[PDB]
Amino acid sequence: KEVLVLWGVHHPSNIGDQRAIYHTENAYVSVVSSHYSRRFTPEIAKRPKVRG
Amino acid sequence: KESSWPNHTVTKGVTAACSHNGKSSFYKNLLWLTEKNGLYPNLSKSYVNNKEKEVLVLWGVHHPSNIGDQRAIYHTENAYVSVVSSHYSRRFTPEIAKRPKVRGQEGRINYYWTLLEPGDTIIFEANGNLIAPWYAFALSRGFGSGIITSNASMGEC
Ligand SMILES: *[C@@H]1O[C@H](CO)[C@@H](O)[C@H](O)[C@H]1NC(C)=O
Ligand SMILES: *[C@@H]1O[C@H](CO)[C@@H](O)[C@H](O)[C@H]1NC(C)=O
Ligand SMILES: *[C@@H]1O[C@H](CO)[C@@H](O)[C@H](O)[C@H]1NC(C)=O
Repeated sequence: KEVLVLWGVHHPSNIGDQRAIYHTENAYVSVVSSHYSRRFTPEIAKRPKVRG
Repeated sequence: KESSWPNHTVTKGVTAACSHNGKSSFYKNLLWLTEKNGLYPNLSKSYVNNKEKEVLVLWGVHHPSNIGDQRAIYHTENAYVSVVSSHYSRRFTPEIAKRPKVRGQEGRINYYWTLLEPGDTIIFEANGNLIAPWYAFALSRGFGSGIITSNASMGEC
């Protein structure tokens, strides 16, 4: 049968959090299949709070 | 214009492609910022909507034709522009390439817009290449209106 797959990518607010949680500055996420291909890079910025 | 950018010059962003009355000029709802005293420091600007209406905001990003102009105007090589709000987020990077002239110009400017809901805030951050907003619009909605295409004259009817 067809299978539905879901995932996510995290974008932190400051570089200190990025370094504290992932110990890297230039991270990437790659997801590929037979007819699907994509690459993601996080973006660090200060944003208005939504749910805090 | 005269109180928002203490650092950066606001009086030199004119071009011959937008000339008016034989002199170089620019758009009247947008502002072209440039280096002051040989520096282009980072900027940060926020606006909170308190007009109880939707606000239409417009900005732009500049793409020069060679690295010499980029270095001479912004004193940087890897610039970025970030625009965020409660439900909007985007990042822009300039691209340097040689292009056919259109109105005598080999560079480009890309134009972007968004709608801001009442009580919301919008933040701009930039390393360079930013054409900042100057004027915005608070919109009122209605019924029975549209845009038509015609060459008929106006009458007293
Ligand atoms: C402009 O430069 C001054 C340095 O005297 C600095 O204090 C100020 O914060 C700068 N402007 C902005 C909007 O940060
Ligand atoms: C301007 O932005 C850069 C990029 O993060 C930063 O390293 C620099 O410290 C900023 N300027 C000042 C005066 O802090
Ligand atoms: C207006 O446009 C129509 C078709 O677009 C044309 O037939 C007509 O001649 C035009 N009128 C004038 C006054 O130019």
